[PDB]
This record gives sequence, structure tokens and C-alpha cells, in this order.
Amino acid sequence: STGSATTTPIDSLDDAYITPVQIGTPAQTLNLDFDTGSSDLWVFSSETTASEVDGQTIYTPSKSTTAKLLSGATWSISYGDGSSSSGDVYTDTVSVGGLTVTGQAVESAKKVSSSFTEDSTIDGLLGLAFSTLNTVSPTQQKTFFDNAKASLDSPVFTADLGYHAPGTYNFGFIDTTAYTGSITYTAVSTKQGFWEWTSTGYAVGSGTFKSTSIDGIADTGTTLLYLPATVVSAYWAQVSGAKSSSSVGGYVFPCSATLPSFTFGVGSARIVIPGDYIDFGPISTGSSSCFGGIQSSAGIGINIFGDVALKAAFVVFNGATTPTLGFASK
Repeated sequence: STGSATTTPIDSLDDAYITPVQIGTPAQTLNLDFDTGSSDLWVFSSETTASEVDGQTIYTPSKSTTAKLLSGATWSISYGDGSSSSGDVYTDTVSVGGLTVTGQAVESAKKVSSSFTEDSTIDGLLGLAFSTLNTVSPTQQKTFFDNAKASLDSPVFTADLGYHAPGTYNFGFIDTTAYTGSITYTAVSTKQGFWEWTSTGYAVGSGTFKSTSIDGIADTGTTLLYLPATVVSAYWAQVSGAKSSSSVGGYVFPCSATLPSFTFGVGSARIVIPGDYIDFGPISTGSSSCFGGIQSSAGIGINIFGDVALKAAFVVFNGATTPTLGFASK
């Protein structure tokens, strides 16, 4: 089997991407944030505290003939941004663009933190990291991909995120028309539950490529590119007036600047992030100071190849017995 669904930026800055997902019978379509950095499929629901729902579409398990409460199961998750959610669990039928999993754990939110309530465009998350990170207790549950893997033509999914434009998640096949050149595959460590890999270096604009190992995770659920402070300083040094602001929480730059590209290494191959992809706009409405899309990972404990980096590539999440990651230019 295969599936294919279009993923769309939620706003003009590509702050996140939403993909329609059909849950239950008859189908209830929710727009979920596909997140290769987490492993819970959770949704706003008829059980979510009413004051914490503000425009999201909700899953109502009582209206689904295939929903069954997973008795005694609860979930609770916290994300890198200070955000949190928790609730109970149903199993139900879940489909993504033609690909159907029966008995998928659908985690129904009873509580969500402020940042989720305040984002009316995201109805929940669909985790695509390894199932070892799933938070359901006392019986950990499998991700949508884990449940679908055996039925797929090939045990893979691909992320083709667009810059200020729609893109595609495919399950079970590699669309060889979607990228240029070849796909370079690179080893993955699953020990932390992430798609964790090692970039071979970087370049700033047309500058010299620096060969240096950068361990990090491929995370479609993180907006920006978080890299070591030395690398980030080298990048912003090329932007007149750019500076790290402790008040704002990262590197800012004059909105009038034209940003250089940033290249990262995948084995001997190179992925080029155009400068425009690194502009996240005014720090507050009407400001002439703009927020940078490359930021230091110092206060994270891990480097994160988030959407800023991944959208510059066609990315293969290969879930074979020994998982690997593939990157192609596009």
C-alpha cells in the first residue's frame, strides 16, 4: 500500500505545516502537524476543556462507530517549546491520503497548554519519530508509521516541505520526480528515539565548506534550524547588523538585509538553504528587526534540523530494519 497527502504551511512564515488526516467512521478530518520529533498522535477533541479550544476542529469519538476507549490508558507530553498536552486514548481507524491503519491509538486531549489553544490552525500532532518515545501509559502505543510499515510497498515515508507553498508527505514509495540529482543516505541512531544523524559540515553563502561533524535530529515539528553556537555565529557574522538579543531570545537582523544561503553536508553531498528561507519576519508587528531562522542550540542539548533545513530538501525517512535518512536537493 501507499499514501500521499499535501502538507500546507499554517501561516505566511511557514511556522508549521498541517496535513489533513481522516479519523473514525464516518471520517472526521483534522489538520495535524506531522512531527518527526515526537511519537504521539494526539488531537483536540470533544473531551478537551472548552476554554482551551479556540477554533480548532475536534475529534468526537462518540460519533465514530469504530472508536473504542483504550481502557486505563492516559498520555501526557511536553515539547521543547514549553508546550504540553494530556488526556485519554481511543483506538480508531486513521487514514492519510489513501493509506489506512485500523486500531491506531488516537490520543484525545483533555488538557492543552496555551500555545496550542492560541494556534487555531493545528488540530493536533501526528508523531513520526520512533515508537519508543510514545507517552501512552501503562501500555506504550505505536506511531501511525510503525502500524502501517509492514503493509507499505517499502517501509519508508518522505517529507517534501515547501517554502511559502504546499508540499507532500508520501508513505510507502519514493517519488523520483520530486527531487534533482540523487538521494544521499546517511546513518541514523535510534537510541534517543529520534531520526538522529550526523551532518558532515556547513558553508555560509559562497564561503568555504567547513568539514565538521554535527549530530542532530531531522524534526519536521520544529520550525527553525538549531545548530552549535560556533556555526550560528559564523552565519550571522555575514549579515550586517545581525546580533544575538537576550531580550528577544535569539539572533535578530535588520529586515532590510539580504540573507546569505546556508549549506549543510549529507555525506559528500550538499543541501543549500536559500537565504530567504532564513527570514522569519519582524520580531513584533511593524518592527524593522527580523527574527533569524538559524539559531543556537546551546540551550537545547541537541542540534535540530527543523523545517528551515528540511524544506530545502527531499527527505527520506527509511524505516527498514536498520533505519537511515536520505536527502536530495530539489
